[PDB]
Amino acid sequence: EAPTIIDLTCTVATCTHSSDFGGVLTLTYKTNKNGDCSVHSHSNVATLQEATAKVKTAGKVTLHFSTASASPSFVVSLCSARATCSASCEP
Repeated sequence: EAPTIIDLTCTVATCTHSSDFGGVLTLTYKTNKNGDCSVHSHSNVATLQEATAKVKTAGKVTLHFSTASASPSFVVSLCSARATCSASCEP
């Protein structure tokens, strides 16, 4: 069974709105165990690089994304948990 993800929160560390993955985000959470989680975002505004993350009990996952918006906000799932990622980017 998948890790149970609690207190999922997102922080966008750096954001450049470009054609490459100019975005880096950190998901913080609590979990019961190490395991694999799918990560998803269904957004007209950002695209995740990753499909899956190796969740650890240390409680942080780093993901990358691309956006054509200077003000992206997008919901990311980690296993069953969902959190909003939001940022003001730069060109």
